[PDB]
Amino acid sequence: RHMLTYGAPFNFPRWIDEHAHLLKPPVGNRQVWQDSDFIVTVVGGPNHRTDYHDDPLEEFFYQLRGNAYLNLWVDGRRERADLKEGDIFLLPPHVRHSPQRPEAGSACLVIERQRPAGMLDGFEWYCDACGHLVHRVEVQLKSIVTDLPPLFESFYASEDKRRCPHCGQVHPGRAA
Amino acid sequence: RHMLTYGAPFNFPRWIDEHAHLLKPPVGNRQVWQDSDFIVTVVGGPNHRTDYHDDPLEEFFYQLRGNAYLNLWVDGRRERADLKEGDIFLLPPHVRHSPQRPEAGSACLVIERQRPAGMLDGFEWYCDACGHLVHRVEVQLKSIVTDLPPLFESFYASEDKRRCPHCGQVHPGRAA
Ligand SMILES: Nc1c(O)cccc1C(=O)O
Ligand SMILES: Nc1c(O)cccc1C(=O)O
Ligand SMILES: [Fe+2]
Ligand SMILES: [Fe+2]
Ligand SMILES: [Fe+3]
Ligand SMILES: [Fe+3]
Ligand SMILES: [O]
Ligand SMILES: [O]
Repeated sequence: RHMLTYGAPFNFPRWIDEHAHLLKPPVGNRQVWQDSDFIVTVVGGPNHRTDYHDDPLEEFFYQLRGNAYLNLWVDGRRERADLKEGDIFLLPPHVRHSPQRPEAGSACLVIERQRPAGMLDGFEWYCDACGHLVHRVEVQLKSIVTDLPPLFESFYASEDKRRCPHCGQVHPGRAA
Repeated sequence: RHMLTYGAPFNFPRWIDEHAHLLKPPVGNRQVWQDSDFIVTVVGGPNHRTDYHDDPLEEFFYQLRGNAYLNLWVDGRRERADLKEGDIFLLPPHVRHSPQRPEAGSACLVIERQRPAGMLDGFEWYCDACGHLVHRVEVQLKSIVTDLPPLFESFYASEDKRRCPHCGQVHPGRAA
């Protein structure tokens, strides 16, 4: 039996309202419950990003407020999947995805799983000129909010990491 | 890389509207995507039930439409956790819970995980007179919609299974 480790139910719209100032730059996402198997986050905007995420497990999306879209690699081709207000979406493992969240006040429920030891997440960048993989970092992810920054920053700070090994074009880095 | 196995995003309110006739007796719940790790269901009403679920993994709740409540066993005592319209809630593993969904047209998003082989779900009934455990079935759950019925029915059909081993009171069975 036992204890309601994660607290009682609570009103989600009110919660999103009250954390609105973190669903903006420079924070943008916010985890609901700590130390749980289900990683439950609300992601706001605006945030554009240049990395593609390779998640070894599924990701559930429910775009509660406003609109966003996912840049994908599907079947070897760049595709866009729109997250219009009201949309839900389940992403299979390892589909590369780059969330674009251009609207302020937007809010997306994203649910993922804690990765077991040895199951790594990948973060990738691709050449705008030729489309080859430019750089990949693999990470044992412990914090969907926190392990990402230093990894993006070390890509941004390194012309070496950003240099396409197929055509030599140096990826632009922080912004597309 | 690869394929959007689960299809493209789609409008969730419209989906719930169109499956409304299954979010009623005798169906009541409806799984969104098949053969996925995340088991994503919408549960409507009315449905009252007498069993407590012992889930070996977490359960996420988002009560989108209308109100419901969870009869719980918390710290050895009967407790009620209300799922008011708008509430989200994360249930820890093995907290015994009996969802009560009295409103027609209600709709709750419930997300769970596929149980790995050997990780069993329990379904339990407790004596209204003395509170002792009356009957427990453990099951390797493959279908959150479908493995439950025959299990509830075999409890309902058996005075033996329904007989409290502490005080001899025969549990009422189908309805409280
Ligand atoms: N999909 C995301 C992820 O895995 C981590 C952080 C944010 C997102 C997102 O949808 O923006
Ligand atoms: N929590 C539930 C479960 O695990 C299975 C089916 C339905 C529910 C519910 O919330 O009603
Ligand atoms: Fe290139
Ligand atoms: Fe009893
Ligand atoms: Fe991701
Ligand atoms: Fe349950
Ligand atoms: O992501
Ligand atoms: O449940």
